[PDB]
Amino acid sequence: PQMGTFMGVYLPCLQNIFGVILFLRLTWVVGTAGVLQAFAIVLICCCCTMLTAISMSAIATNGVVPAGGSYFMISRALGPEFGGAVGLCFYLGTTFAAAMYILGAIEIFLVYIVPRAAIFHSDDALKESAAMLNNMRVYGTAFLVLMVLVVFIGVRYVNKFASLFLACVIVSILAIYAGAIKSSFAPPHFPVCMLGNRTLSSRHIDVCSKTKEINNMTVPSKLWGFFCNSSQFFNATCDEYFVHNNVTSIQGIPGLASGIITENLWSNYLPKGEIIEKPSAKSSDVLGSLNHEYVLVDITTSFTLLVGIFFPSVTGIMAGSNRSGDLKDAQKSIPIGTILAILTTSFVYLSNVVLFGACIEGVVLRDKFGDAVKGNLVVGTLSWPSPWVIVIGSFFSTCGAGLQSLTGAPRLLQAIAKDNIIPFLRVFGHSKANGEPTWALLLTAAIAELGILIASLDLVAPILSMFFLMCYLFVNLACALQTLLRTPNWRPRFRYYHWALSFMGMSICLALMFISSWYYAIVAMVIAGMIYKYIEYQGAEKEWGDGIRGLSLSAARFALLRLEEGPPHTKNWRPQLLVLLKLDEDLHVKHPRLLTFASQLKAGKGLTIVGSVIVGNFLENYGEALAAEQTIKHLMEAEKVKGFCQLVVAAKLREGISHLIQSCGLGGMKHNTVVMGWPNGWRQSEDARAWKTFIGTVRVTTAAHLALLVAKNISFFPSNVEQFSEGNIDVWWIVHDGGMLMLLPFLLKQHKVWRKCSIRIFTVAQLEDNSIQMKKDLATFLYHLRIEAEVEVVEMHDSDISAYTYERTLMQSNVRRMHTAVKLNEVIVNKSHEAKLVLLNMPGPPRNPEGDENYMEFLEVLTEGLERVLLVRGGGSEVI
Amino acid sequence: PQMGTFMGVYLPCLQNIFGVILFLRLTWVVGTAGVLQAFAIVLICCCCTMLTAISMSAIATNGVVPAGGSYFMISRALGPEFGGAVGLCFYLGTTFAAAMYILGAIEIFLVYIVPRAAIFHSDDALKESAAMLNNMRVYGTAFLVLMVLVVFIGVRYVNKFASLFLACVIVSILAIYAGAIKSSFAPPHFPVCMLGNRTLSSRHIDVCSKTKEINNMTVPSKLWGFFCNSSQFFNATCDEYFVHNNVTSIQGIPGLASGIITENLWSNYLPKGEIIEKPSAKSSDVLGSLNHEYVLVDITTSFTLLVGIFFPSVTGIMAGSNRSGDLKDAQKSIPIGTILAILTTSFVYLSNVVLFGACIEGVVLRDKFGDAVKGNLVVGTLSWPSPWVIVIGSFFSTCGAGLQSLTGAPRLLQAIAKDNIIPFLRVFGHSKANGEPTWALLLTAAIAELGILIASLDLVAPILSMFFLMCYLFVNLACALQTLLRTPNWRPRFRYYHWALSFMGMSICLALMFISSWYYAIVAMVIAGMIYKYIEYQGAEKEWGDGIRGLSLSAARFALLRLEEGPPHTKNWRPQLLVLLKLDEDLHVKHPRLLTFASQLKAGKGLTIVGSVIVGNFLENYGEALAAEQTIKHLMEAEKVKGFCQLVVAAKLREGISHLIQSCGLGGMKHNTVVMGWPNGWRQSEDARAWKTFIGTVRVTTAAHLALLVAKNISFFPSNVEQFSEGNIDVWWIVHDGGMLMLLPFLLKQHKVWRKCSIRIFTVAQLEDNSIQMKKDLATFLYHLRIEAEVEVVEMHDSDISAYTYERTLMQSNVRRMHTAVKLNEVIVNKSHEAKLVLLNMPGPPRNPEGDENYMEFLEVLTEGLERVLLVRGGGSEVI
Ligand SMILES: *[C@@H]1O[C@H](CO)[C@@H](O)[C@H](O)[C@H]1NC(C)=O
Ligand SMILES: *[C@@H]1O[C@H](CO)[C@@H](O)[C@H](O)[C@H]1NC(C)=O
Ligand SMILES: *[C@@H]1O[C@H](CO)[C@@H](O)[C@H](O)[C@H]1NC(C)=O
Ligand SMILES: *[C@@H]1O[C@H](CO)[C@@H](O)[C@H](O)[C@H]1NC(C)=O
Repeated sequence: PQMGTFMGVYLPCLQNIFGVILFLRLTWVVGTAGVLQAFAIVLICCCCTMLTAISMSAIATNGVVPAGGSYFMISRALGPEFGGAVGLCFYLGTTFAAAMYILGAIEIFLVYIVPRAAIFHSDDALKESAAMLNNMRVYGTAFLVLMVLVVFIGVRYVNKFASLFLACVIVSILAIYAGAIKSSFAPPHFPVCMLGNRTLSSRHIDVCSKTKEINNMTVPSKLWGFFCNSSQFFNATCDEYFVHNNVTSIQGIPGLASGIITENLWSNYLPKGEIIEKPSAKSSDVLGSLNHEYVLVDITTSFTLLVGIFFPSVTGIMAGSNRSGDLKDAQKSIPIGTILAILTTSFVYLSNVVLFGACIEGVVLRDKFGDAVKGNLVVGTLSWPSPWVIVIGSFFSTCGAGLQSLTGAPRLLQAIAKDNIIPFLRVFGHSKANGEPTWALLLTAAIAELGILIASLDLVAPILSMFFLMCYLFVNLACALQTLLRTPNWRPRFRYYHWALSFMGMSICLALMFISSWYYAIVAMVIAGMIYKYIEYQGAEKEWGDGIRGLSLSAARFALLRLEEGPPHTKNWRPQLLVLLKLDEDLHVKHPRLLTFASQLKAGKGLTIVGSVIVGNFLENYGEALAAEQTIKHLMEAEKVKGFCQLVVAAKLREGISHLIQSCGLGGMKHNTVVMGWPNGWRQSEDARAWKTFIGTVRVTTAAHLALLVAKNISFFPSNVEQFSEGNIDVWWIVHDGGMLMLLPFLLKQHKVWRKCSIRIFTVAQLEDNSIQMKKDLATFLYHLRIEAEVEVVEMHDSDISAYTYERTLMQSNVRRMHTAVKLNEVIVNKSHEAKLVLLNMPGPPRNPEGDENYMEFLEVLTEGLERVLLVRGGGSEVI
Repeated sequence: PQMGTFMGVYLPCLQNIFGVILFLRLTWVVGTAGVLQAFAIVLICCCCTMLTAISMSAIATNGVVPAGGSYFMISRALGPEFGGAVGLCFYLGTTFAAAMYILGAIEIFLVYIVPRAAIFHSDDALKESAAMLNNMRVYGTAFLVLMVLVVFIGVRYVNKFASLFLACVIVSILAIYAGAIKSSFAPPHFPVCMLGNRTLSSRHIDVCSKTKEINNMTVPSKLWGFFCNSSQFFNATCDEYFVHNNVTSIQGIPGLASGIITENLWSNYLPKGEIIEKPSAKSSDVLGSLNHEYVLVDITTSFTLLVGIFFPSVTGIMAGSNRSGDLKDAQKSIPIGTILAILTTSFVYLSNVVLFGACIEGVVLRDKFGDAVKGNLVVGTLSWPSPWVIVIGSFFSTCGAGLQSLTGAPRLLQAIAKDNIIPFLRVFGHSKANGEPTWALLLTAAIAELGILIASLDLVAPILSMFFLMCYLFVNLACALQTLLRTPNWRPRFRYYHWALSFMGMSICLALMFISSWYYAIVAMVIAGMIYKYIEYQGAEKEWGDGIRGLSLSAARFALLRLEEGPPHTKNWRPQLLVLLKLDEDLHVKHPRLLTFASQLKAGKGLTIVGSVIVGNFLENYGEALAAEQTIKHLMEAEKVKGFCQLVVAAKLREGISHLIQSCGLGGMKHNTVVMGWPNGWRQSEDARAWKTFIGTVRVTTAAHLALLVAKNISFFPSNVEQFSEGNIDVWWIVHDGGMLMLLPFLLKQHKVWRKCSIRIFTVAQLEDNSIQMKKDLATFLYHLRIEAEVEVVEMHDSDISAYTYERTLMQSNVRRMHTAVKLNEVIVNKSHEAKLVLLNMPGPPRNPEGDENYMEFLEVLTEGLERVLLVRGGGSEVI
């Protein structure tokens, strides 16, 4: 239950990074690329996996850190959509890792431990490619089944013997560094033999000279047998290169004392079949083609090739947090414990590339399989007790790392199958009584089987470096997006984190990807995308019922929850129309001209809600309401309205109209303003209370602080077919109106019906001077990008607007308003009679209930027979 | 006003496809790639631009076809977001097209018309690269300014002389095909001179022989001067290749009579500097390095290179619909008129590649600049009247095509600047009184300037083929997506259209892209994406006010409008919770345990609405309602509810509860079911009407056909902290219940509080036998993937459920129900006393108003002291 950072998340991490590649291909990377370009591989590979440990640390700090495995930390903190992608690529990469580790174990056993037994002997000098490949196919499968049966049965022992496998590593890594300081001031004896700039394989021949001093008869040596025709007299019919050159035996370990970095420095990339030349020896250019017993370039090499080969040496960081459920401070361990394991595995890798180039001669650094040093490991030469310490040691370490890599594949595939997120793999979840599978173990054995039929570590490693790069990409991608877009419930409370650092790791992992193999690279990213979306589809067929419509519902809810963070009043104002249509008996809209006019503002634009009310007794007329809404649905689509319908069968009219103002639009998507018709047959029989319901709407919108745009003379409104040409539009400004009265004429002219019309700004002045006040307007037109308007000032008497300045200070006398209604309308018609639309301000209604006539006869004079006029007013807005 | 298909959309299309490439590089494509691989370029280029004409035809048929230019057809029918991308790439490609056409005009004038005048003479034998390049920089700019001033001033003439430019084409294309049939049975005289497999430039030398028969003294010829040391005696110190070989003069036009396709067939790709060898001649391998007067490979060639060079020969299909506003049947023209122009331009291109290989010798087909045929155009040899007909003709045609290509760039950039969609380029919109710019013409002159500083047709053409491929990609991409995703207002009423055909064109245009130049390819697609999104951002800062929040609002509305197409009842059922909380004075929630329980079903899941009502007089207590909703907001987030709030200050309680059931959730996002508390202190003082408001909710949900889940004993509900372990959960089945009663226990166990609990299915049987009825259940558990439940049947008497079968047939006696309430509850407690939750069915309420007690004392007995029980009922659902 109680673990620590050291033995909890550091040692299982450091177990799963040091492995075969430090022993089996590292010096070959050192010798081929030189010091400098092999120095360039490791820093582009270590910093590829440092940045992922940072992005995983932000997953570590943020969240709850669920107990058990790293995958649940990856799944719960990024949504299950990425857990399908990152959880699956790390599966496939781990299955090859068990195959690559077991392939390295056969390679060292068949070369170094037992070179003698080989079931597929080379039948000729060039069968060595096929003979070695056909070894690795028929051998590792014989040891693959052994591995699977002991992870199926002896799973108790392998949990116990994990300390020895790390112990096999730790004694094997020191012995390099111990024997390294020994060769300084005391190099051991490992002679190599040379002939010309090229050299020769020293396997069978013991002593190298052109002759052989036998006690009384100096014979030509075995080299004469391996270069001339036969083993015979010292005579002709020999080579042209062996004759004109001489046999040289030099030291392959010149120690740290020599200057080697300055000479063994440059790139040595060669095509396949090239004989391993030394850059400093004497040679006679006689050009023999004599390839019997030599040393060659085994496969063709390049710089981009060695990156895809070296890269599985650094992998295994997701195994650093496999024991999260046993920790005590997991939000503090997983950043600290893992990155410090990265810093100690980069320190080893950068050291030995220097330490190999400064102590071992570069010609045997190109030598694969230790062929010039008589089947000794090139690392093992630098081992102070014995090479057998490393050879038996590095055999066990890649054995146990393969023993480790089978536990995870079987375990992980249950965790996705128990997650039930893909129904294709529901069958894999059937575990035993103790958490071991029989189907995931069948899948892991079958996928790792294909790597043995590849039968070469230098072709498995580029494929294996692909899948781990697919995970390390989508870890950095998902950490960057949720930090940039601010996906809800994502708070990375980590010190050393920034969003662009995962973005920089997102680019490098993509740069590593195409450079390896491009037609593998595209098919990797495309098969990743369609499995990603197939998660997102099957979220809908579980949660929102079924179908493809739920994905739009899910994306709707995922958007609507986002606006609940901030305030809706941050910067700007736009009208979002709630219109409401009165319905008589045999229910039809009383005035569709609003629904024309509403679309004559926000055509193909924002939130539009149509309002509607039916009176009395919801309990039976519901099917009528199902029928009445369809009338509007085929009426909104007729007049190009892309909006939403709301129909309520309330009891009383005053109740429904109050409700739809305060209860339309869920959540952050709210309507912003109300557009309403007019009680037209006003001074009539019974509708005086219905007139007061029109008054009752006004005091609602003041209390709800929502703008109101009520139309007058509604039948005389232009349809959506006809157009207008050359009619003026007037606003009538008061300083408390706001930028609606500026913005609303601008929104009108964008529609084609109100296109060819002129704008006459007829402002009402209450102050004295106009020139600064007209400058105040012309400043706004330079600000509001709508300088097409033309201004004109009027002012008569500030007592004639005592109906308005009484409200402005609040920002008989009611009879004193009614004389001033007539006097102001005389001004309006005399400058704007033939107006195709008028914009008038709607004043503040009285707080008194018997200010009903005191407000409305004042307004019916204020509509002194005008053609088209909107009475507007709004509250608390900003237009920038 | 009235145009036709022929002279309207066909001839302006056919004008803008035939151009320079048929005359200046086509034969060089024929000679280099052979017949077969040059045959492969044209079919991957013609079918690249056929499929775009189909996808443009679906834009042509669907929609209104606005008058004026192709861009408005592209913009209005795909949203303005793609019109930023497709409208801009077609601008940049057109600017280079004016530069590439004018560069070809200088090339033919400086080689073929006037070879004599050249301001930058070659100072040595290898200055020919730099001298020719420095010609094209200093010449075309002198003719660039001439082109700009006449499109600025003489724009009236160039509208008139467009018929002559097509007339320059049509007489020039026939003269190939006229002179082609002439060389069959009557080839003209165009001799070529050969020496070995290689050959020589025939510019200066007239007659070729190793000597020169002067009337009485046969001198060694000029070739002796161009191969040996000097012009001297017939002696030594000569070449080793000219001496051992001989001068051969053969025919370069062997006509259609010879078998040439069978011999001139294979690929002739050579590196730069290679001497043009004939594959069939006699040669002496003496290896001179004598490169004075020869013929060479001018630039290095490859198959992927010639595709990016040939491709601007097929471009110009967006100019096929530039005159849409003058048509009469534009929805029928633009499919028919354009594709038939594609069929007649593919017919020419495929013919001449055959006709060149079957009539002209392949060695002069590799010959650029007509150097072996004494500065004659290789096409012009096949011209029956004169080569000067083609040479003057193809000069004028690429002149007028360059004269055309300046009108569009200036015109198009206004149309985007008048669209105001990018504020960075608002300044470009300032036209003159007649639609000509001064800033777009400044931008078009400056962008085309850079191509002249490239000064080579074979480097401009790969860059020019990039931008036109960027448009032809995003045309096919946008046509495929809106057809697959079904974006609203997208109905392609075209015959010969399918969605995958634009998808196949989407792949090929992307295949053409990376193969040209990959590091140009990525930077093209990335600078396309961020300009695309920058349109989508600035839609929000104009429409939804401002900010980045409007993009989520816009994506919300774009999703909510989509569900208005189909029915919500297509396949499946899921609960979408509307919960409602009663609020007393000093307003707090009476029972938060619902809000625990609601999240104990849909945790991190779908639509959740909380319901709430305040009584009386909205006109002043609005700030309280602003305060009361914040109580719930910090209460829903406390109990892990990601849902939405609705608060109404209504008058009476019955009015508000009826309203929020029928008016919550805008549009397609509707709540599906109601969860409600219980009138707990039931038989008490005043709340009998408040009890009937609880009854009043029941008859609402029947009429609205929405499911109801009312909880009993609400204080005895487990919180979200505690857990449960080993308690049974019972449902109680009636055949008219529905799969809710099956699905609801399954939804409970997924939460961790209801995790470790058992499921006992206690069904109520009304029939006789149970074995088939239990088989009917076990069939459902095999169907519903939830076989963890365990069943048990009861049946006593069907008269004891006369309270239910009276309702089932509808799918004293009220007192006769009340005796049967006691008898059924005896069954419930005797098998399910220690139940941590009970699921009971809620029966149908009476239609009579005085069935108030007749329904509820029957139910209060039905909750005979049980711990936790939900009374559920729902109507008209499907669970699959
Ligand atoms: C090769 O080595 C021999 C020593 O046996 C020496 O005599 C001879 O000069 C050498 N040849 C060279 C250095 O070319
Ligand atoms: C060895 O010598 C040959 C000629 O003797 C030379 O051309 C070759 O480059 C040399 N090899 C090296 C320097 O690796
Ligand atoms: C080259 O041509 C001459 C004709 O002047 C002929 O005599 C000679 O044999 C030819 N050489 C060949 C075909 O190798
Ligand atoms: C011409 O002849 C040389 C040798 O005489 C030959 O190697 C070369 O391939 C020939 N050129 C061709 C066939 O194009």
